[PDB]
Amino acid sequence: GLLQSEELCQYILRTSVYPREAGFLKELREANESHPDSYMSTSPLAGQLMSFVLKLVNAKKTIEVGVFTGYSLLLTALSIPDDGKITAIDFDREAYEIGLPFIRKAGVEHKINFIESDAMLALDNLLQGQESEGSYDFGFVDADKPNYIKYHERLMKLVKVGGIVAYDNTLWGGTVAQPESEVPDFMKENREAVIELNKLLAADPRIEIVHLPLGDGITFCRRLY
Amino acid sequence: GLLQSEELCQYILRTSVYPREAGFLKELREANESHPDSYMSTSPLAGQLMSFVLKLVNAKKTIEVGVFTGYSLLLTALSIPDDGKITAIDFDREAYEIGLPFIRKAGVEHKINFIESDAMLALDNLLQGQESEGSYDFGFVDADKPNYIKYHERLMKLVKVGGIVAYDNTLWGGTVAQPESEVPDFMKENREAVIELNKLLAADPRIEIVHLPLGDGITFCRRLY
Ligand SMILES: Nc1ncnc2c1ncn2[C@@H]1O[C@H](CSCC[C@H](N)C(=O)O)[C@@H](O)[C@H]1O
Ligand SMILES: Nc1ncnc2c1ncn2[C@@H]1O[C@H](CSCC[C@H](N)C(=O)O)[C@@H](O)[C@H]1O
Ligand SMILES: [Ca+2]
Ligand SMILES: [Ca+2]
Ligand SMILES: [Ca+2]
Repeated sequence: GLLQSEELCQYILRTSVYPREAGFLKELREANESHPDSYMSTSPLAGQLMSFVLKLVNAKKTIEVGVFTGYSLLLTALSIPDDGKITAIDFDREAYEIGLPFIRKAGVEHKINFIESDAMLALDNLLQGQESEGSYDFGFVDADKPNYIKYHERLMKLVKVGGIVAYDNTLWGGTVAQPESEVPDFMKENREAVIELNKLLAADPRIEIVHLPLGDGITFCRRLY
Repeated sequence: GLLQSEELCQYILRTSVYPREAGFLKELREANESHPDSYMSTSPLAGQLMSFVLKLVNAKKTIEVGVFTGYSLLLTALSIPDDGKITAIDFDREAYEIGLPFIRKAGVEHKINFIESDAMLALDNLLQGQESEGSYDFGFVDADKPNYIKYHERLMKLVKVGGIVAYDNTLWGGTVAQPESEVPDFMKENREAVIELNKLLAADPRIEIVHLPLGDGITFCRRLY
């Protein structure tokens, strides 16, 4: 992982994360384990900060791009009020169906609008008309990393001024800091994409940011205008 | 408690932290280098999250326990509105005086009430105030680690419902996750103090928490009732 030791990571999770993690999330996280790409599920530690932030801002309307088996989606639904509404976009319905049973048992399916679609199409479609633009309290971008910069353009219209946009995987295995020659071939494409995204966000005068080493790296942005 | 490599840490600092850090904070950081215990100055990355949270909640009235040469104090002062008011407590005025010229250059001394006192004494005097309870938006506890549990008792009374209390050094050099036999003698007292503090915060029904590996570990709490 990103910390000095796996033991340190496990200490944080056991001490402060797992005891406060909803039972349904645990259940989903366990179901997820049987998936061949289980590693894609959102870090429970990153999730804990997402929850904290959602509650701090009393987020009610949110959007998630990249749902997979549903851990961040369920965490978000559990964090927001009973009347909260989430727009959840992914082109993989099969993966969503792995976490859906836990979303149902948790009593929060009513909060979720799952949109099975290419993400760019879905986001641009939402930006037609007036009911979506500037309406979201919080956005989570966790889909295909080479498209993050393009998603940022849309999220910065979808999320209201003063709202939050978070990007996952912004340290990409630590590889973004390493000399390129040390990096396995399979990691290079997203390494490049994430480096470019990080530079963009750090420079963007339209946001305040915090780039955190939680899970695989997560960056929270507040929209200034 | 830190990251897998110095390279990764320096990447985050240079890419996302230092370019957005206030000039006067850098100045203070440089002055701090001359103090024999300079290592006690707050991590700029933890600071960047502190600023983010402070702005997110529109904190105006804050309290800091453990000032040293002033990095977190100045960061807080720059984060809150012009009419913001900070109660800043430390028994070492000499260290405060190292940061004070930068606080003055920044034009924020007027926000700060520096109390040169034992921390528990200052907090208990504050609490004799008939209207002190629930008056603070944000507290930062960064003094002597064996007293963190007692400080929490006080901070839970001083900070408003929905307010935030943060504790620094909640991973104590990573030692909290190591068997005691692998830890230097001089680190053992605070290792145990922080282990117990973390257990207390994790189990406290009055708060929601997030325990983060930024700097030496920082835990943010939100008071629920
Ligand atoms: N162009 C695209 N449009 C929509 N979804 C996409 C996409 N490219 C990749 N994805 C989706 O992005 C997801 C990345 S993994 C998302 C992880 C999820 N947040 C969790 O907590 O489990 C995958 O489910 C994948 O199907
Ligand atoms: N019992 C006590 N009462 C008041 N201050 C105390 C104390 N024990 C330790 N301290 C103070 O706690 C501080 C810890 S270091 C504080 C670091 C500071 N937040 C920064 O960013 O620079 C020291 O300055 C020390 O003098
Ligand atoms: Ca992810
Ligand atoms: Ca002096
Ligand atoms: Ca400290």
